[PDB]
Amino acid sequence: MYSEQGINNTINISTTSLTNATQLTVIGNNNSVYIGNNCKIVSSNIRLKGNNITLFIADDVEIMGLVCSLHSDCSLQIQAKTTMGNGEITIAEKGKISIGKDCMLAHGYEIRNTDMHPIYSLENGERINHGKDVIIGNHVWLGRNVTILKGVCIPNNVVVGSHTVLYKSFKEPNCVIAGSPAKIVKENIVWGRKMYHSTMYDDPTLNEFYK
Amino acid sequence: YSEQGINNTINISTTSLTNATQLTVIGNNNSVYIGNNCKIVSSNIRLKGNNITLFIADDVEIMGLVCSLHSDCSLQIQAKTTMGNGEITIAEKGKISIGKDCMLAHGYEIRNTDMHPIYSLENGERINHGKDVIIGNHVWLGRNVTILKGVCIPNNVVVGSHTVLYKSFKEPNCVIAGSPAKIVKENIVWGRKMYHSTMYDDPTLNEFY
Amino acid sequence: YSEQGINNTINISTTSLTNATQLTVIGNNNSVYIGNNCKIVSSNIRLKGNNITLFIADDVEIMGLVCSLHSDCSLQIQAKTTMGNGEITIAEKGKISIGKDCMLAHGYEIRNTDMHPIYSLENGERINHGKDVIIGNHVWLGRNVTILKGVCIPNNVVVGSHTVLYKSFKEPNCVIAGSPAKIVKENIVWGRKMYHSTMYDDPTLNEFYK
Ligand SMILES: CC(=O)CSCCNC(=O)CCNC(=O)[C@H](O)C(C)(C)COP(=O)(O)OP(=O)(O)OC[C@H]1O[C@@H](n2cnc3c(N)ncnc32)[C@H](O)[C@@H]1OP(=O)(O)O
Ligand SMILES: CC(=O)CSCCNC(=O)CCNC(=O)[C@H](O)C(C)(C)COP(=O)(O)OP(=O)(O)OC[C@H]1O[C@@H](n2cnc3c(N)ncnc32)[C@H](O)[C@@H]1OP(=O)(O)O
Repeated sequence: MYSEQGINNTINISTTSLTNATQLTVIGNNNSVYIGNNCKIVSSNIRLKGNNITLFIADDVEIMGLVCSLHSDCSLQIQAKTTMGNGEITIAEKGKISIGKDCMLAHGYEIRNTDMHPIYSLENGERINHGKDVIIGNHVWLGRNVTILKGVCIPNNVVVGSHTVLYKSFKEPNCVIAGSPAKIVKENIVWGRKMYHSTMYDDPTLNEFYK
Repeated sequence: YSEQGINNTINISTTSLTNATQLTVIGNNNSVYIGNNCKIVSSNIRLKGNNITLFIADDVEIMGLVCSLHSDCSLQIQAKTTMGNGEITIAEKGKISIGKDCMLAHGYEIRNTDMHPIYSLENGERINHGKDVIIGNHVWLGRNVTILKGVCIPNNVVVGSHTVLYKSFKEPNCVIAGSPAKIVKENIVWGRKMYHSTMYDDPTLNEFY
Repeated sequence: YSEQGINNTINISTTSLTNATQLTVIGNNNSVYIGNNCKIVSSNIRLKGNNITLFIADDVEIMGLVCSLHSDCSLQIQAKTTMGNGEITIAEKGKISIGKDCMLAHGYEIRNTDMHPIYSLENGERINHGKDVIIGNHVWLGRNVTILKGVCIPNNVVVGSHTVLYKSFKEPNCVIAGSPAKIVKENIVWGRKMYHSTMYDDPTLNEFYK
């Protein structure tokens, strides 16, 4: 459920979705929220402060303790079957963040498309750190306390090591990324949710990654 | 504290304090042991499964620990150890042991497991099995230190603020820091009290020299 | 506030807000000054000992600071500096200073002390004595930055998110980030307002270029 103030906000949250202990605050005009079926979005605080903002959460998404701040003309899209523990998402500068299907974001994530303040080059006075969209691909696992900064695109089927800060995009899927700066530390892997399988062949969710 | 199951044994001696702490035990044939003169406050401790062993020796002070133990796991914290806020997770039937007279600053994360599997595409095998963590006697973890699976810390070691350990170390009496974690100083001993000018003023340090 | 001891002085301007902030001073000869138009809110500030100094100039905004000062220590924060949630600890009779118009994001941990001694086996002597921290003018600390003892930060520097500083830098007008912390960008100046087109549009930045 939610607290909505302004003109022509559209909030459509499926009746099959649970929103226990969550604060959804929409302050402004022409904002739109869609939450799909069989979601569990609990103990969160989602704030849309501005105009023309979009939040889209697909089916079967489970979120616990997300603190999310969206400003005018920004967009957050989270695709189906993604799960997220406690963390923070911040979108400004009329930008966007997208998180793919069947991602797994462990406690302590911080994801942002913006530094929130300008840096200028002394060579010409011009701003050099404009906001840039973040794209997290399908089936990405962010370990604990991962930080994803502006402009970063993460390929499909990637694991990001605990405590890693990503400043730059990667192109290689099926790898583990860790260190500073962040780099590929292992290639040719696939991760899964349940650790009771002899091999990957026992997890029917993984077939697409190896077939 | 909250118990659902049979043949669970819980001995929390008095002389020891558990103010504002939640203990939940779901399962059977589990054992919780907290020694004398311990301080276990504002913590949330969960045991779920069977034949789990939680052992906290005498003279232990823990404030704000979140601890999760799964079936057939064991956590052992030896005497004199002090701990601030942090997290310990044990799974995959493994164990974590923390030696005597350790000093763990706020922010610690200790676990023997990733909680999820990573397989090789090359042979389909899981490659990140859980492994025991052994933290030696008289270890100081600075703020926000992360100790991951399979790591063994020698006796009398300082780990620098915000360091993450992925690998074991063999050298005692050292300071460890950086990324990757590295020995950055050798032949030291730490103590708890700044007012002790020299290691000779601190009777607790006799054994390390 | 709560104050115990003799010759303790506490001057908090009438024009400053201290909502939800607890201030505790225990000892003798301690001095607290908070200047005009400050907002020092939801903070926990403790002075315990003798001859301690807390100086916070005009137009400083602080939210969620946990600050601990021991005997003969001093903390000085100059005008127009803003600080989110964080921790500052000063012991061993040392000093921390934060210059004018700094911007510290939530999560800072700043200390001049390790709080616990490390001794050399060779001679039994303590070898991690506390050292003073100096953060220059117009320093921006990104989220969750840690500044350890002895560190001096030059004027007009940005420190990147989750960076740990364990040693001093001398280059101004740069961005420092990574582990180990290093200069990753030179010849810059940061400002507060994303709405501005260029550095020239922000009159507070005039003193840093030309
Ligand atoms: C209950 C409690 O446990 C409360 S205590 C928590 C509050 N205190 C802390 O977390 C302690 C903060 N201090 C530190 O982490 C210190 O680095 C510790 C671990 C205490 C060690 O201090 P010291 O023995 O004084 O050595 P320190 O100068 O820090 O570093 C030794 C070398 O290791 C380097 N180093 C330190 N941190 C580094 C890093 N992060 N990356 C790379 N190098 C690093 C230093 O630059 C130095 O190099 P050199 O001088 O030999 O060329
Ligand atoms: C203070 C307040 O009141 C509120 S602020 C709190 C919210 N905002 C934040 O925490 C800011 C988050 N942003 C950052 O940390 C950014 O990195 C900052 C520090 C702002 C810098 O932004 P920019 O000037 O755009 O730097 P950027 O180009 O991304 O720097 C990348 C360069 O420096 C490297 N780099 C950046 N961070 C790095 C890192 N951690 N490790 C290694 N390299 C790093 C990049 O790989 C790249 O190198 P190259 O391309 O020159 O070879």
